[PDB]
Amino acid sequence: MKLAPYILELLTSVNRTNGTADLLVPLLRELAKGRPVSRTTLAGILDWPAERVAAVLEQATSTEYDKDGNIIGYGLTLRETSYVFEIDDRRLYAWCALDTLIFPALIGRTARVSSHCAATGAPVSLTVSPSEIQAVEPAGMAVSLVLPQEAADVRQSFCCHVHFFASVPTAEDWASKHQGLEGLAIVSVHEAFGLGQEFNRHLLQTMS
Repeated sequence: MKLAPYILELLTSVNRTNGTADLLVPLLRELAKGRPVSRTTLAGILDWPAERVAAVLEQATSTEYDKDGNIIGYGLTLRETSYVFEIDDRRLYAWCALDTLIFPALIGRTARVSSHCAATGAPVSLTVSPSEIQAVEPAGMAVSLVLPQEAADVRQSFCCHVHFFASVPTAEDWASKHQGLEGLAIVSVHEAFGLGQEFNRHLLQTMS
């Protein structure tokens, strides 16, 4: 499957609001330490005015905060989800399957990723490094993709439809019952990883 439409709409979703791409990688690296991240901490890391950080974050409507207004989730999160993203001894989480494949290159770490098949509840796991995936269990693991939508909550529009599956046939069965999803497509986790690599490549270009 040619994945250019997915890559294209994901980059567009990140390059839509100026600065977002430039705040993403530093914030992911900081969240990776496993503690909440203050806006003030972030502003210093980026060397931005606070108002610039705030404007970008306000545009990112799915961003997760704790009781202190600290950032605790943006793709990578401290708040439990179905996608477990373990770096070092530290259990973090991701908003969706494709997140888990993308972040390790962006944060320069190897993650032990685990979840369950969205069609059958079967456990799935794999090791994701900046350059490759290993220990893919089961070997035929698949991922669902949908097309990001322009004026749409990213987590509700994209992330919550982007799952792991035990296999491509299992995933395709599931897919046939959900054709109402825009640009719904099933790919192998290898193809999804490749998609993530093209996204990351392009992202690092658009940064300043």
